[PDB]
Amino acid sequence: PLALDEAAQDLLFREARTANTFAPTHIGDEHIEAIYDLVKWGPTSMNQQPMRVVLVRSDESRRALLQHVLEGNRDKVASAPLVAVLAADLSFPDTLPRLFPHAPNARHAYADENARRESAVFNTALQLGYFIIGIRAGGLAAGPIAGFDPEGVHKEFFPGEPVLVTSIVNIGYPGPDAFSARLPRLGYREVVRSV
Amino acid sequence: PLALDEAAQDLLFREARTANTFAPTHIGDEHIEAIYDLVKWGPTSMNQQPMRVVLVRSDESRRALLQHVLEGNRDKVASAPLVAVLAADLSFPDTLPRLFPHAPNARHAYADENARRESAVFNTALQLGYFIIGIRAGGLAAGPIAGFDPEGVHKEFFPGEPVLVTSIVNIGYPGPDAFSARLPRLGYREVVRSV
Ligand SMILES: Cc1cc2nc3c(=O)[nH]c(=O)nc-3n(C[C@H](O)[C@H](O)[C@H](O)COP(=O)(O)O)c2cc1C
Ligand SMILES: Cc1cc2nc3c(=O)[nH]c(=O)nc-3n(C[C@H](O)[C@H](O)[C@H](O)COP(=O)(O)O)c2cc1C
Repeated sequence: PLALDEAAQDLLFREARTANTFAPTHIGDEHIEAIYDLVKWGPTSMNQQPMRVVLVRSDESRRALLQHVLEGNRDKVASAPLVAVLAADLSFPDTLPRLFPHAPNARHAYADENARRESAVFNTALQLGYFIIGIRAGGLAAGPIAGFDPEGVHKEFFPGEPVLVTSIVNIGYPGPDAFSARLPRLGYREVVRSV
Repeated sequence: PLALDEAAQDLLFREARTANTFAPTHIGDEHIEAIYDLVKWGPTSMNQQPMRVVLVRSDESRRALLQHVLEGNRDKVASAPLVAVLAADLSFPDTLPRLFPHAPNARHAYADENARRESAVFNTALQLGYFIIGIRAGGLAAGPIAGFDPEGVHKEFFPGEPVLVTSIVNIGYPGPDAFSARLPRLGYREVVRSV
């Protein structure tokens, strides 16, 4: 009962895997633009789209990033031809007059700092979900990484900005032995119930 | 430079919209099963997949849900043939010996309650993004809802369970006048930069 055809199902989900090694082949800016142009449409609360991205391309910036990556993740991050650092824009409310223009008081739903931060991180995580699918849609492999120090990455790449660094995503064509055996997924009956 | 074909791009993102009205047509359990079977493969940190789902299908449960939904969202939530309530399993570390078996001490990364809650919510948000794409992959329309009282919903549908209710998703075939004009999206140059 799926409308999405099987080949698309395989590319995005069924045969898509997290890459642990990458080919060094350069990933072009035009490639990432095409991915963003596709998945920017994925919905966020009040269209608030708080995700901001820094493409850590140069060896210089990659070495600066690696000092904040846990040792067990440095192999992958160092070998990826492209690394995306995602941060949640804590000033997203200021964009709502133009992004959610028919509710002019929308920004004020987030006057509380905790509510603003929690909404920024939640919708940036939502967008990370879209982004992972978008990377796969671009024929590439995604290797998300949470084992890093967000404060150091903030100082390094977003100094003085009102953001919350949330994620690192290795992007590239897979290298040799990039994939380990698929791990378990919970059964439907363990996850879903009806009332 | 997208490997995903154009028809799939349109179904999942480019021509997919958030539905504000729904046809009453019943959505069967097998339909949701096919959707979960597809998007359960979407990756989460340490394979921790904390999303848990209650399908609020019956009128009885829907009325109980609606008391916790903000006035301005009751119209949508009441008319959807199916509503999914998403919660983050705060006890997900207990499942890691099984789900992330090659790292037996993984669960101790979440000894701290805030670290555990933040991880549960972040990865449930990731899974919500996959789930939205999956609902569209199933030929349906998704209508996510954040304007509700999470504690009230927890008491109704997850009483005494160690979860954090995070999101409501209206699911169905779209009704008449389900969609308004697409809103703006930030430019690539506003979201992404390189170093
Ligand atoms: C996490 C999330 C929460 C949302 N909560 C509400 C809500 O409470 N009320 C509402 O009317 N729409 C809600 N929406 C719908 C968004 O406003 C909508 O998806 C966004 O404006 C983009 O619209 P589009 O998908 O048609 O392009 C929510 C969307 C998301 C992603
Ligand atoms: C948010 C997130 C953070 C992750 N962080 C790490 C990490 O720090 N180190 C690592 O080796 N893998 C990391 N991963 C990869 C996950 O372990 C992996 O995606 C999961 O085990 C599923 O693998 P699969 O896509 O091949 O099925 C992360 C994945 C996600 C989604």
